[PDB]
Amino acid sequence: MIHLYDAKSFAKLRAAQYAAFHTDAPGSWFDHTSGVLESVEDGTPVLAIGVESGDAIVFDKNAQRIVAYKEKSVKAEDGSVSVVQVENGFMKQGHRGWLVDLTGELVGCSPVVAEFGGHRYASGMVIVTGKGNSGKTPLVHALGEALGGKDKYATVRFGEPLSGYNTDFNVFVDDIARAMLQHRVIVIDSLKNVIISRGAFDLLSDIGAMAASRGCVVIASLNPTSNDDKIVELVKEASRSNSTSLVISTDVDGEWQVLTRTGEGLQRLTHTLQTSYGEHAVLTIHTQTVIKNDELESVLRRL
Amino acid sequence: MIHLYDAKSFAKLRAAQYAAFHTDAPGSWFDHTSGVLESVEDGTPVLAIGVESGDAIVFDKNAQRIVAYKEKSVKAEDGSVSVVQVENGFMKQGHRGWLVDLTGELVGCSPVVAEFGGHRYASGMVIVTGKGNSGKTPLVHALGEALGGKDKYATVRFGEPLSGYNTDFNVFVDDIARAMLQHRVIVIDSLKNVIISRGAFDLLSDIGAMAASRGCVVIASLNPTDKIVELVKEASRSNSTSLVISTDVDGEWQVLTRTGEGLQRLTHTLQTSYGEHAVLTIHTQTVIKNDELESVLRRL
Amino acid sequence: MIHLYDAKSFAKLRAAQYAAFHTDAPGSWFDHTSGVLESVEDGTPVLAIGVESGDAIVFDKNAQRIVAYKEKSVKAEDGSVSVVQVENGFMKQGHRGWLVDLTGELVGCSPVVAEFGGHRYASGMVIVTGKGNSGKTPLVHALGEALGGKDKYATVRFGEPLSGYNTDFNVFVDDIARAMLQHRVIVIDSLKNVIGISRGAFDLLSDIGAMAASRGCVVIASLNPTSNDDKIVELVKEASRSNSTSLVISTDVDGEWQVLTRTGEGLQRLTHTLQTSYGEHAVLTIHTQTVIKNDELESVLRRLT
Amino acid sequence: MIHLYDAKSFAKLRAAQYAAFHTDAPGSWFDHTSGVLESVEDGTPVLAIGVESGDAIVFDKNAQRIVAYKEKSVKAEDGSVSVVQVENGFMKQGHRGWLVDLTGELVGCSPVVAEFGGHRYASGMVIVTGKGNSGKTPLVHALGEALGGKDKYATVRFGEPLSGYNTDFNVFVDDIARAMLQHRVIVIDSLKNVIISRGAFDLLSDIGAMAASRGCVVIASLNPTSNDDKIVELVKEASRSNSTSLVISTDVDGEWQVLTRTGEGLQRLTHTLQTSYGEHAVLTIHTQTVIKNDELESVLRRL
Amino acid sequence: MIHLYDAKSFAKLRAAQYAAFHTDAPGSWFDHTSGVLESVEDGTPVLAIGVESGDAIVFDKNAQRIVAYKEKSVKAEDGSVSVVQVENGFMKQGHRGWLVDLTGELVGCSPVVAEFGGHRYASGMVIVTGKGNSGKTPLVHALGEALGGKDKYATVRFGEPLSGYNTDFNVFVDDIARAMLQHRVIVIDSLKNVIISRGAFDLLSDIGAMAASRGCVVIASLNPTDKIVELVKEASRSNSTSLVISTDVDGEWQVLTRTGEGLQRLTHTLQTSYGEHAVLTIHTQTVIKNDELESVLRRL
Amino acid sequence: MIHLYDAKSFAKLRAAQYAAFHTDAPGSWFDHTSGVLESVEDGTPVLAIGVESGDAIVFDKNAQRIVAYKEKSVKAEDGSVSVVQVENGFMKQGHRGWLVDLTGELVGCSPVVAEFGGHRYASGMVIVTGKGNSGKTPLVHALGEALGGKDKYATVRFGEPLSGYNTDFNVFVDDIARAMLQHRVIVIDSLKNVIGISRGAFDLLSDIGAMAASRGCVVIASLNPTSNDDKIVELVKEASRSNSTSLVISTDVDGEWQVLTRTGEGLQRLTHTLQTSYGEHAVLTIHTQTVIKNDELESVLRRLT
Ligand SMILES: Nc1ncnc2c1ncn2[C@@H]1O[C@H](COP(=O)(O)CP(=O)(O)OP(=O)(O)O)[C@@H](O)[C@H]1O
Ligand SMILES: Nc1ncnc2c1ncn2[C@@H]1O[C@H](COP(=O)(O)CP(=O)(O)OP(=O)(O)O)[C@@H](O)[C@H]1O
Ligand SMILES: Nc1ncnc2c1ncn2[C@@H]1O[C@H](COP(=O)(O)CP(=O)(O)OP(=O)(O)O)[C@@H](O)[C@H]1O
Ligand SMILES: Nc1ncnc2c1ncn2[C@@H]1O[C@H](COP(=O)(O)CP(=O)(O)OP(=O)(O)O)[C@@H](O)[C@H]1O
Ligand SMILES: Nc1ncnc2c1ncn2[C@@H]1O[C@H](COP(=O)(O)CP(=O)(O)OP(=O)(O)O)[C@@H](O)[C@H]1O
Ligand SMILES: Nc1ncnc2c1ncn2[C@@H]1O[C@H](COP(=O)(O)CP(=O)(O)OP(=O)(O)O)[C@@H](O)[C@H]1O
Repeated sequence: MIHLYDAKSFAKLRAAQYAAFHTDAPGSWFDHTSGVLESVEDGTPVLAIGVESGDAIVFDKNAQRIVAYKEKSVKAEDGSVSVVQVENGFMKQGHRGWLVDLTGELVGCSPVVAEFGGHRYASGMVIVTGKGNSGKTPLVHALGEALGGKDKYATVRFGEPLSGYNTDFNVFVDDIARAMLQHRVIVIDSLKNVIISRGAFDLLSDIGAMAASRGCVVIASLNPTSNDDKIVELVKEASRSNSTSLVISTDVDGEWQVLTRTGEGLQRLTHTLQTSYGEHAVLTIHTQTVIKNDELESVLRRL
Repeated sequence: MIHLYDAKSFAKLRAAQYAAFHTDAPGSWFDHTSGVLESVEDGTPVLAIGVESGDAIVFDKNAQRIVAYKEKSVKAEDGSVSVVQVENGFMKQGHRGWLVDLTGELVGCSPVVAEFGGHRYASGMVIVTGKGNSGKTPLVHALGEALGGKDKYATVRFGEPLSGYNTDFNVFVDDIARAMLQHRVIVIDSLKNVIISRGAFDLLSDIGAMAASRGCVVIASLNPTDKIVELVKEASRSNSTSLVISTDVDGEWQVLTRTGEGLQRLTHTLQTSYGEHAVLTIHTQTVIKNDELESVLRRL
Repeated sequence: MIHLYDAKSFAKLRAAQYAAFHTDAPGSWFDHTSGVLESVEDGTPVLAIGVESGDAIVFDKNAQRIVAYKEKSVKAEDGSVSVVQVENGFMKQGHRGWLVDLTGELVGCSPVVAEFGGHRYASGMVIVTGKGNSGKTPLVHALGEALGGKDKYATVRFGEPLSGYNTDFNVFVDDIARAMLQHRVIVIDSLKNVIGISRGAFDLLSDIGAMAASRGCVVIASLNPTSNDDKIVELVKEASRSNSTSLVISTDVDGEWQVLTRTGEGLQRLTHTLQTSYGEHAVLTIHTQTVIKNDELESVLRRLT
Repeated sequence: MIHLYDAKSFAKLRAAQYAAFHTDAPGSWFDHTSGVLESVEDGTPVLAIGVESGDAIVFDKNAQRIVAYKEKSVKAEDGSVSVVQVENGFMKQGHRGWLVDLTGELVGCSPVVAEFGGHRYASGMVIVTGKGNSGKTPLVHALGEALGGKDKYATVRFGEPLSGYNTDFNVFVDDIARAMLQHRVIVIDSLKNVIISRGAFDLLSDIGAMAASRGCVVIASLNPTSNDDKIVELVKEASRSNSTSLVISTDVDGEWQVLTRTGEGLQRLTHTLQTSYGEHAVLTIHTQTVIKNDELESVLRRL
Repeated sequence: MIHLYDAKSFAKLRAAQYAAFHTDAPGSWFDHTSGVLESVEDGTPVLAIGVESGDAIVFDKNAQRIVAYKEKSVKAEDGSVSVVQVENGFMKQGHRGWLVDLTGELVGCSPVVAEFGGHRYASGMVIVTGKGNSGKTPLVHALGEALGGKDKYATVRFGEPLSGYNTDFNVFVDDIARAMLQHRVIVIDSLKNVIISRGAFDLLSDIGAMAASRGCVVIASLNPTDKIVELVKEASRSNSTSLVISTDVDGEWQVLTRTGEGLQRLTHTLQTSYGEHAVLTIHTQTVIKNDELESVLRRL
Repeated sequence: MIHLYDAKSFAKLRAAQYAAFHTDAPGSWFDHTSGVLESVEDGTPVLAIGVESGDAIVFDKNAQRIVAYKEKSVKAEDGSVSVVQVENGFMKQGHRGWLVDLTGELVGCSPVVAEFGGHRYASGMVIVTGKGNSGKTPLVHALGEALGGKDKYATVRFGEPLSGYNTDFNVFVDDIARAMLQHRVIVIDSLKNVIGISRGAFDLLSDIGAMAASRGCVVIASLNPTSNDDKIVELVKEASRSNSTSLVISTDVDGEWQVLTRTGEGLQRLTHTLQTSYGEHAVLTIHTQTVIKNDELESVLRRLT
């Protein structure tokens, strides 16, 4: 919905946004949105995600796909009406994203998902990318474990020529929806085959917002392989503006920079990570400064 | 509709256009068009806006979407017939834009929306863009508050990877229609994901006119993040009523304002600074030729 | 239809074409085609114009849109059959353009639409374009008034972020059809969003000049060559060079414009210079025969870069 | 249909092809094909031409469009079957081009259409093009009159912003079909708007063959306007390989080169034309050498 | 179908492939496949070829087009089922190419089609191309006559602005199917208009295999008249069984012949001259590596 | 499905992945997945592969195509539901790839398919490519024989102008499905026409490596990088780099090839050099662990220019 502001109510939002990343307990928002989802009466649609064609599939609170659902109009506070209808396993009426309000007046936030090694990490989508010899796949699994903390992280596998990997986009989005519905920390390996169909474009523009609203983090690997001049800009656009955070490799092997958006129209934070391999290629991450736009664009130009 | 002119009736229009920006009370036009919308008998379509596919959804005066509406033919003054029909939530007959006449003979104007810091600002669409370190999002919220004045401004959020942001274009246009139907000052953050579907092209070409006719202002951020750059330049140059663009110095912005159909564009400079929690404050008439304008556009 | 010629009948056509621009009374052709349209029995389709999709809408002599019309076959002189059918507000059979013969044997002309400041102006489409500081919008309104003369000119507004401007292409073509059906002098502001591409937009660019020249009316359209994208500027150049009957283009000096006029199908293009100035409330006033070769023409077009 | 050859029957074809251009009386072939068309029983389809969509409209011997026609299978000599069917004004079965055999064993010819100023001109399509100040429109009308000789030439008008000009492609092809069905010399002004829809591509590839088979000549103006690098190659391809003859302007105003294909796999002929204007811009053309491929490509590179 | 191999059965295939080009009598394979086609019971589909849309038309052994044919499932040796069905003149089920097995275990061959002037020529598709002043059309007719030998060659004409030339792709493929069904040596003039529709892409990828399986040769002219040049190079390099290309000297041509699946390509030089009425006469084993091959292709 | 991990269960997966390539018996995985397929009750869909249009055809355990199959919902361990439905010979519901779980918790592996000349080779797709004079076709047949070992290898032929070669994409994918369902070692000659693009072709390139690695079979495909068109060579590089489990590429010296093998999802790539020579009738014979970094890998890929 839309929101009205004056100087005073806008100042409050800014303070609340600052708290959502800087002072709230890590994982709080996820726990809150879990409660909201749990309170939804059983069978009610909560999440719609776009399939390859551009149509959408719909899930309930238990991550069960909804095949049929009678038309149902819900009137919001501001007067706006949201209608949801499902027929033959596809969304007839409604929109992509969260079908129940998980956020209320608390919008434009990057809810803190976890704290590791003295740094706070944001929910939403984290893209892991860059060039050089530093491996993406070992990093995303290390990050998934680290941000998981006490909790296990979920792995969605997609589009690699290895055993057990799904390569069908429609199964991929089904896995993602379920992961965001049930887990705080989610790893995607990889985002190469989405990088184009309507579903793929939708996913790139939707997933960051879906995750930030949930309070979960989606850690996606994206190897910038080809040199074709239009596709590299799509990698840069996904890295710059479709991701809540960016994790990018550097000139030195094992070393990564983390760039974190802290909130709608707020300054982006940067910190450096050191890593090393243990037995069987398991990577271990070793244990606040702002960044301007020219520094940001300088980092993007390494891709 | 079409309009006929001779020297005399054209001279009157020019005078009336000049007044609509320079001498009319700020917010007047919005208040007038509010009255026109309020006088529309209940259930009559007033606004149609294009969805992603290129079809259109239709709203009444209360910003309620119309699912069904019997065919209805209205004859204009010039003899042209406008037919409106809605079925299954979509426009069967009609056009995108305002479905009732908000303007009459008063066309080609940039109705003054507000006055702030000694400068008059135009209704229609304002695109906030540019490169460098000056932030777009804090500027649009500061501008929304400033032009709001006594009134609260409306915020439409779209296409950012942050909490509560809608990313579905069809919800986005629903929010916009409602905002223009009910509020004088409107902020859009951001216009990146529209920058391509039929709906997106329609919106870029429609929204400035929709807003200028209403007397409301739509302040939209557009971070120019490689040929599309021309689509950013075209949106900035010719699809926006005003342009707010960053400069070499951080916090400093130039405002370029179209004052009317075939009139000179005005320019003024804004200074800004941040307070607590990254809240931006804007500190408190010269014409610009085309070569100066194109020089400004070439910074994008 | 098609036309047969020998040396003699072709020479007559050339003479008649020369007269249609150089010696006929200004506005004559418009008055003649008005009479032809008026003689059409009521309800008969006269004009079809393409909408955004590429389908066509159809109008009668009174500029009323035709929703339904029984199939009807009309045999021309050369033996060619033109069938017209309309159903559910769209053309089922027929073609875009004039559905009745307004021209007969008199084809390939640029019928003189008006005379102003010692110069004759052609009917058809005039594109007003160019770069520099000289404003397009004030010029088209000044030209509309000047060529209007005793008559008011019609203004079609399209695709600007200002009050009352329609931005829907299908309403735009409805306005244009009505304008050409009822008025000799017509202003379009602006032609940017058609250059911004749909089937209707391509059709309009290729159709409108011929529609207007056949009517004897003039369509004065502004076209600001904004973007530097290398394919779109050629579409501006192509519209200026070959889809317009006349070209009005700005120069290095502010207020000064060159007018390039096609006088007839295989004929030399004429050029003259206009001076202008602003009065009160930004009202522009235009102040009061030489041929041009192709290399001079292409030289003029290369300023649109 | 297909044709079988040995050394001897192939040598005969070559001789017959040589005669069709060099020794046959000018206009002979047209008169012969007129007789063939006249002998077709009334109502039988003779010509199909593609409309904008790529569907085809069909005409009888009198240049009357056929709205409906029962399915009808005709067996050729070699065993090949040609089926023709028309329904709702469009071709259901059949092919684009001539629906009756106008040529028999006499194929690959450029039947002489006329003789003017000591030079023989070929039937088929002549494209008039080039850059510089020499006007295309006055040249095509002068050529139409000259090759017409005793006969009037037909003018098809298309795609110019002048009075009486049709701009609808479907009317354009209707005019062309009628012109080729009834007249030996045909002028098209202009071929700019076809230069893309299926109909336009079809027309460019079809018309030369349609005309050469009829023994009529189609003289089409084509101003090479824009500099866009793919469209100029389409102008070059139409000039080089879709036209039977090419008439192209030179460095000197009023002077034109004519390049004529004399037959399937035969040498191309070249000659120079001088012109001048009389009263009311009427152009007058003033009154055998072979050309190799490198000379031909050199001429094309002026476009 | 698929084939299984070990060292021994693979060695046999290689020997049989070598013989199919180097030692078998010229024209043998054509005569054998003629017998196979003749033994097909009347009305059974034998060949399917793609039309402009990408659908396929189907022919019987007599080169008669099949309008209707009941669904019919044939089980191959490896267990794979081939179903053929035709309805309303188009293939409902099946595949493009030969619908009856003409080859069996004998696959990957270039069956010798003829011997002329001391050189053996392969069946399949021969593309005649190149730049310079040496004419393509006279060469293909000379080659058609020479490889014909005692037999007349068939000429398919397509896409030239000359009398009697068909320009409709669907008639073109009908002519080709009939030619391959009934004749060993076939000339196509020209392959320019196919060089894009689904049918055209299909034909380029299908025809070489169709011809090599039949034991017939398709000699196609292709004048390389700006990126499509790669489509000409790809057709010349990998879609043709043999390549005949002009040289720096007029009348002189190089012939590059694939002798079999994964075998070395052979090269020889041809001299030609014109007689009366532009009739060309061709005057009367060395391997070539890949770098020499790519060097030849770079002249296009 | 999705998998949950902590440090400990992730460490186990890594160890199991290492074993799947380095210590398991060659061909083991194939034999295990054969058993899984054999235990599927008869008539149940096991494999779906995309045809030219982008629709999918479906096969049972015996490599028989399924024309019709009632809707059937199977619930996985994680709660995710997989529905399979076939009608009129095409997949109505389901996904491309394996329709039964062949892998369980054992994912991200490169199951060892064979051992030859002191080197272990991975299952999945091997692309054989490169420039220079070293022949692709003789190499793939030599590799098929060598990795076959005691077993015959299957040959799928596609898109060459030689006798008996199928050129229809829909037959090609039918052959491939059957090959992977019944044989451990599979040769494809060639992969040029799929790079020559339809939905089916794009699907196949992105699907086949995973299909094969999951089965424990190896698909050895030749891919001659012919044309110099700048977008198509990147599609060859992308297929070689990221769509293939292993890469076999020719070198400056004739007969010599480099083999680059992915050992597992987040693991180091291995490299070794092969020498070859021809015997009688052009039969190629291959003569009888070092890791490679990314910059060395990209250096190898840049030879395909
Ligand atoms: N123990 C170890 N030591 C050093 N480097 C290692 C390593 N284990 C893995 N790596 C590196 O990690 C990389 C593997 O991950 P990535 O390259 O980022 C994605 P990928 O597995 O190559 O799939 P892709 O084909 O989609 O790129 C390898 O290039 C390898 O060099
Ligand atoms: N207190 C403060 N002091 C200085 N700069 C600040 C600030 N708060 C925010 N900014 C600047 O404002 C910018 C944020 O606004 P935008 O220009 O719209 C980029 P964004 O919206 O965050 O990402 P996007 O371009 O993907 O939408 C940042 O570049 C940041 O440097
Ligand atoms: N009184 C006056 N004196 C000098 N110049 C004037 C003027 N009134 C108008 N102009 C000039 O006329 C121009 C307006 O016309 P144009 O710029 O050519 C098209 P536009 O109406 O601005 O729409 P566009 O900019 O979206 O294309 C202004 O840029 C201004 O410089
Ligand atoms: N009497 C005359 N003397 C010299 N040149 C003449 C002439 N009459 C006509 N011309 C030339 O002939 C040309 C007109 O024909 P063309 O340019 O070849 C096609 P066009 O009429 O310009 O339509 P186009 O817009 O499609 O190009 C003019 O450029 C003109 O210079
Ligand atoms: N008697 C002769 N002496 C020398 N050259 C001859 C000849 N007869 C024909 N030629 C050459 O053969 C060529 C004709 O064959 P092609 O190379 O196929 C070109 P085309 O088929 O005529 O046009 P196209 O490329 O548009 O198909 C001409 O270039 C001509 O110079
Ligand atoms: N006995 C032998 N000695 C040396 N080289 C041989 C050989 N047998 C085959 N070759 C080489 O192997 C090559 C054949 O394989 P490739 O060229 O790599 C693919 P192809 O089978 O030719 O199909 P393509 O050319 O359409 O891609 C020949 O070019 C030849 O040089």
